[PDB]
Amino acid sequence: NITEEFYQSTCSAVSKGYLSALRTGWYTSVITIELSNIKENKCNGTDAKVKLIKQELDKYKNAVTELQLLMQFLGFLLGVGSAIASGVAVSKVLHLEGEVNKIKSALLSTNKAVVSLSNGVSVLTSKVLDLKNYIDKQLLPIVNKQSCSISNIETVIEFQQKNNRLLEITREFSVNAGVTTPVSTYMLTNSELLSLINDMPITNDQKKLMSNNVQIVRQQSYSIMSIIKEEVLAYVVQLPLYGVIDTPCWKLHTSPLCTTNTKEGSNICLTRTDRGWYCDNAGSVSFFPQAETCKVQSNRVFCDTMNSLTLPSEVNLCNVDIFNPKYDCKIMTSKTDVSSSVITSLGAIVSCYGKTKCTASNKNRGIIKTFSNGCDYVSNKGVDTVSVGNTLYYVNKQEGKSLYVKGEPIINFYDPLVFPSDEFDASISQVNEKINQSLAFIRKSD
Amino acid sequence: NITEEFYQSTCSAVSKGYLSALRTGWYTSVITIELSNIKENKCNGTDAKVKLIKQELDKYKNAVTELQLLMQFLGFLLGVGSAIASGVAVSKVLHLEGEVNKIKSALLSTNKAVVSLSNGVSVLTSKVLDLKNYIDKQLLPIVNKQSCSISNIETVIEFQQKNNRLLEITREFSVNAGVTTPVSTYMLTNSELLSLINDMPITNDQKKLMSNNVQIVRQQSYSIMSIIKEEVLAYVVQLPLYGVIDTPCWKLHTSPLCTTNTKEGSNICLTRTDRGWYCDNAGSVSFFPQAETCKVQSNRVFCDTMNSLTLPSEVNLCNVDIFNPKYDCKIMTSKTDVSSSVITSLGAIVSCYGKTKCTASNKNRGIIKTFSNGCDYVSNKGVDTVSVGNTLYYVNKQEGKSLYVKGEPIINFYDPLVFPSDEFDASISQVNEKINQSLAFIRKSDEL
Amino acid sequence: QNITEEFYQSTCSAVSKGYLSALRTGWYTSVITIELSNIKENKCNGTDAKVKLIKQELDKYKNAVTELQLLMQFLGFLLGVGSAIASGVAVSKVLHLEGEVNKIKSALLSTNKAVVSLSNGVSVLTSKVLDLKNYIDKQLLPIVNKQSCSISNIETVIEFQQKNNRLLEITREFSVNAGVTTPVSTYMLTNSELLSLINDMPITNDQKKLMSNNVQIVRQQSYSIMSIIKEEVLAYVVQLPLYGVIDTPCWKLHTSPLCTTNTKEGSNICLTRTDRGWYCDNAGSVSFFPQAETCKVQSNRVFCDTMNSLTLPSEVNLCNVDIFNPKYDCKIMTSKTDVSSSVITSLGAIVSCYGKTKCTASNKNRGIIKTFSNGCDYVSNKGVDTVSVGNTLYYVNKQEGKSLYVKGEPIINFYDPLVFPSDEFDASISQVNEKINQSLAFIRKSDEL
Ligand SMILES: [Zn+2]
Ligand SMILES: [Zn+2]
Ligand SMILES: [Zn+2]
Repeated sequence: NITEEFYQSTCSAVSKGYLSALRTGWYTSVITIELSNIKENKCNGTDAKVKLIKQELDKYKNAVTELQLLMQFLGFLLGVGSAIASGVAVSKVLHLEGEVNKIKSALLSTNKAVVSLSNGVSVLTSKVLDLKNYIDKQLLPIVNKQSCSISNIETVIEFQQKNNRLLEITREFSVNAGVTTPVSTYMLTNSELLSLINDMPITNDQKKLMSNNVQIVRQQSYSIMSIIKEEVLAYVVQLPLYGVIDTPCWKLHTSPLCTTNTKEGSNICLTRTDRGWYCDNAGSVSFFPQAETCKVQSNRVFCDTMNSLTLPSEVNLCNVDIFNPKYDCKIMTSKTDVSSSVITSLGAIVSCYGKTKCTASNKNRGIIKTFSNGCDYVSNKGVDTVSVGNTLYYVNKQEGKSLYVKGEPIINFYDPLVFPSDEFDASISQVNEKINQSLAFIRKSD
Repeated sequence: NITEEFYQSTCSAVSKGYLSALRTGWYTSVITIELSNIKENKCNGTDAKVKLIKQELDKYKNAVTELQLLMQFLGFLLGVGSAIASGVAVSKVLHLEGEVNKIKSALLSTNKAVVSLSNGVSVLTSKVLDLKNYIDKQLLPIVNKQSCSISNIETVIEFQQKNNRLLEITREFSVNAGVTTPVSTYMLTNSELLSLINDMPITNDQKKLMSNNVQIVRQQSYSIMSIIKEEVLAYVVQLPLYGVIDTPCWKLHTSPLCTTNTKEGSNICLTRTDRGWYCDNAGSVSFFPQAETCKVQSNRVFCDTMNSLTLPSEVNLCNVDIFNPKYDCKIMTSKTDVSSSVITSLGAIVSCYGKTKCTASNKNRGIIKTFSNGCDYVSNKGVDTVSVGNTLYYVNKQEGKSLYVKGEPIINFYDPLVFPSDEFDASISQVNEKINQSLAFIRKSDEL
Repeated sequence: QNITEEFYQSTCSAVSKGYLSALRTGWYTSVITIELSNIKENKCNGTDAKVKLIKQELDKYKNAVTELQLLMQFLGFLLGVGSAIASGVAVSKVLHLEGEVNKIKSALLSTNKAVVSLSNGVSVLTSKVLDLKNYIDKQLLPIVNKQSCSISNIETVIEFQQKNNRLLEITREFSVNAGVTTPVSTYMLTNSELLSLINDMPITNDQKKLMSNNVQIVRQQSYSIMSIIKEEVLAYVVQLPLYGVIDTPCWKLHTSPLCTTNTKEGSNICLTRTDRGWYCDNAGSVSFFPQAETCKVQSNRVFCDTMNSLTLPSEVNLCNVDIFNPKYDCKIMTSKTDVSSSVITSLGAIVSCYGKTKCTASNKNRGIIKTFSNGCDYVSNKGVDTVSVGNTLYYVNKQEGKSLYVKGEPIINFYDPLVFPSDEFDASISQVNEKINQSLAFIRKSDEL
């Protein structure tokens, strides 16, 4: 499964076992709730049974009215999308004349139908709740039969269950301005969402993937309010569809790499800034700089190409030889020699500088390693916690073998006299350019 | 309505049709809920009916006890406010010297009153729910009368219905350390919120705006737990008051602009960094750099002046002539020749460099444009998606005319040999000055 | 009543000193178990409303069980990367092993609290907070099979949905969060359950009293991790904060940009301290929190997380009293961006007013009572209620406490605008002096030659 390599030379680590599930595009469905506009109830009197049904009908009638009022490091390199552009684009089409009537007619006999909208796009539609028929054909008839003092108390409770979902939906949208993420259990129950996946135009491998991770799918989905014309409430559900699946993926962890002299100043530091998730797709490598935004379950990675850059395969060369000519690896430089630790998939990188106390501890044995100054690594095999200064990090206990690639720290090849100490997004070649400009200009004057 | 102007020379676009709704200050109201403190019911029984009221009384009593325990790019330029300082200042006034009795007696005859507090501040107070009369004078008498075994299952259900709102209010406060935003429908029902707007000392133009956008109003509001002394639960509701309405607003979109030469390295880049929302305000320009925090409904923009800078009107010149001397436009420079796209209101900016495949497609026609190297623009008229590398962007489909301003790319005026390639918040004049300073060391020393 | 604040005109910053520490230093993990019966498919034919509710509820419960089974299967950049739930998950991984539940299940059959040693050697406390099995299997279903699914008394169905309700919310929270919840809700751990868990935690009475009086903050620093529902047990891990540093001095540093105040629109020079945030001394060094948002304040106590800190030498305070001191090189950033702004402190407001901006401080009764000139100034929250900087209206904190004005000449006046390096995001006073010295030498040495 998962493995890990720590490169001592550039103070970074690569975890390799993972598999992709990249969100590549969107699927939009139209969800409808058929609900009825009720005429004024003539049930006077405060008989205890009566007050409950009148109160419940009133909660429903207000909820409809409430709904009517409501309808009226390198992250900076990424670029700016519009998360709900697709679903909103579908939502606006539903406003056109007799589009609801088409949807309404399509779901008249079943609860699922494919409708060709006026713009030509065919979308799945679902009737997930039928309060129109329940109220008009079961509840109100029982009220007239029993003259509003219901003999059988269970029918009012049967209504209260049906009505709660419409009340929770109207409560959520009252607070979200009609666009929510993740999509709630009231908007789409778990069984409904699983059912939409079976009917989506994707391979069984994709259907099986989504069905086994509905909670991830749910979190990557949007719920867009659309209309309440006629007797219908309609909102668009925007689902992620994963167009790239099961390609190899790897995560890069990076930490500052500094010289190890104890004197307070005069230390110089260097950090790889390309930390994040890498997944090769379609002959290229997709890079996700904010690895927090990617969600991992088992050994499969769900990222979103909205948060990616599309890079040449040669990026991989930065891990093995940072100075290679084929790709200019991104680095940052400073004189701030602060101690910290980065917990990786299968261990921990410890950048220990200055006078910091740095230790690795076992749950049973106590402290079992004290670090020297510099960037080092420890496997999660014998180690349970790592303590850097006053910070105690627990280590990941995911199983897998890690291997330490010894090497001379890269920072030793720079002398502090010509080293450019404020560069936030420089490269291997860019630092050399500033060194040669600085090494010639100072030398030439003498 | 809305329009959009794309400037090819500086690789940016401006969306212009919008109208402002700026949060300018706060309005604080006190919401009170009347509660009865219940003593431990000495009600034993293994009847399913009795167990139901006992569970409900216990659920209510714990909520009271739960509430009792509760008593004890250019974003960095912005500056730091204290969001709920106004509401907290009101809440603190409620803890001292029995101020609740004043509210409690003021709300004795109606459910709405204006109270002048110890500090002199007059605040609206509202009694939104009277659970005391139900519990102490209808329910518990029935319990002691029928020896805790309620005959009618409806009496227990009415209780759990009456009891429900207090339980959710206490839930929200339990999970948010007594400060919630947005303000929920349990905190303030939709009908209650519309009524408070009518009672606020603001214009009908302000009242009409808030009333038609409660879902935004709720999102810009805070609900602050204050006290539960003397059979009263009180919390402060902090509502936004919109002091600037209907002034022109425009959003600036920017993307990196790089040279298009074939050499893989040695390419140069330049990006405008003042992206964000600008709303003309009181003779100046209020700038909101983090456009996520602003909310747009139809063609109306709700922003928060807490997240703004107040700038001279001359800011606008960065859109028309970036090199003018009167205002120093902010930029960043690099050699990081990466491809990306920025989706605008009415189209998409495509920054396509290197060997990346960049295309814009229509839902019916397929691919309809292949982009060349450089920063270009596309209207959302015929285009539905834009694809940059392995990233597929859907374009915004709002109607409006977008307009293309031809121009020579600004970055071509620099030679790559003296270009300062790592400037994170530089300006037009600051970059010119570092080249000018670097041009001096060469000319005077070399010809020497 | 020990909260105070000092404003340093010299470097346009302010320090709030009265506070007390409560740092999360590590984690305590317990396993919470709920006893469940797996309900097999009911054979209820009939459309009587009573049957309709019973069947509706039984299917509602079965969905939750099925749903839960699906679940088993400035200076922030310097901080470093933790794994927040690595500890809780490590416990959760062990519970997946064959028959680890039986160890748990037998330990809690006679009481509701027991310590179980797992396969990996870890002894962890386990708690049974709810027994839904006995109601369903020995009270509800027997009545169903006896009365041929036609329930006589509607009270038993309302009894059921109430018994069933908590498990339904627990499964909802997990279903929407991919099995990891924070803060830990009252459905995950009721208020009395948590207070009881605190008593059994391996901590001092100072720690128990601290956590017991701030459960709502404890909840905000806790995680709840779904693990298993095998063989009539639902188990999830609750990850609780244990506060290893308590009642040590803490102070908040507020900083603002400091610029020259000349009338010329351009050509101004600026300078800002970047070490704003919360500071707490603990083990003879100073734990620094640059992201003051992650720290929560209740009255005079600061709840922070050592995961979001840097550990710095005690010499950091030297930056507050004499920024040019030799023992620590204070971090600052430099710019030419002459923008007006305001930073509200604990006991007042810093007003950095530059250019032509209208800057004002007002009282609720008197109206406008002070207009600021160009430069860095300060105002106490005593007489002042609001502060207006340009078109932004700031309300000031009204916490009681004395603030004091440390008069001094702004540091920015000691630099000449001609040699000032104006693009530095994390340089130091000495690093900038060195850039002045390298540039002052090239100009001085060239004139001699
Ligand atoms: Zn940890
Ligand atoms: Zn030029
Ligand atoms: Zn129990």
